[PDB]
Amino acid sequence: APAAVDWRARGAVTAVKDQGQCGSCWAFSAIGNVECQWFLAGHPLTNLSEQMLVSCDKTDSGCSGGLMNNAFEWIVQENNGAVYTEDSYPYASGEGISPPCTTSGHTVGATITGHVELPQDEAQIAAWLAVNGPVAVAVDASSWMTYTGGVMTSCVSEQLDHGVLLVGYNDSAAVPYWIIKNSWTTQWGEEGYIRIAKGSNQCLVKEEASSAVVG
Ligand SMILES: *[C@H](CS(=O)(=O)Cc1ccccc1)[C@H](CCc1ccccc1)NC(=O)[C@H](Cc1ccccc1)NC(=O)OCc1ccccc1
Repeated sequence: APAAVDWRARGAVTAVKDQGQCGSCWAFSAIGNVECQWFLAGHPLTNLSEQMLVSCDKTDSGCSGGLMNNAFEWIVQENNGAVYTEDSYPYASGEGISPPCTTSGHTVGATITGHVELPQDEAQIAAWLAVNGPVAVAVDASSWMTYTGGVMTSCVSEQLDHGVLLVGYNDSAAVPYWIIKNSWTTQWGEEGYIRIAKGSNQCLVKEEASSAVVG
């Protein structure tokens, strides 16, 4: 595979968002992945709605948690494959409470046909990402609260509890690393991003990788 890939360089990644006091990381991970896949399918980069999932995805638990795979399936099976634009369904869960789901007054910004679950292997995940784009992954974010920058070479890897987005990697660096987009504002980490060492399953990054498919 290529030595280094950074999808931000191809204009495929939207700006870092803010989940606030809501445990909606799974929604940001899922939507972030859809935003990138949609752009890669030949459409203009569009900000999509995490609120749609937090409020309407009943197979998940809003601010109490959820699974990116459940989110992908809900979109296809329950929402006719539709994903609203963020402007038409703004995020309003920053306080920790998800307002009721509204089935109208929104605009469809993207559509997906399904999703694939990637192998629990970093080399294989990197190969897929290099050609197909950003991947939604689950990680153990225990060590992430004190992250200020640089490549994290040691990460607590015990229990998956956070959903994020893999936007790239660099195998030619001193210590190969993954480039990850987080949803805790640009004030956290490296302008909202975090780089973790690649190759030793840091933060359990290879355990639950997946991506939406936009036919
Ligand atoms: C987002 C995490 S966060 O808020 O950014 C950081 C954090 C970690 C742990 C505890 C608090 C904050 C989600 C937080 C959920 C939550 C909220 C309040 C208390 C406890 C937990 N994390 C999730 O949503 C995780 C992400 C994940 C995705 C895939 C695989 C493993 C983890 N998912 C989760 O908890 O799902 C539970 C569930 C809910 C509904 C249906 C099935 C499973």
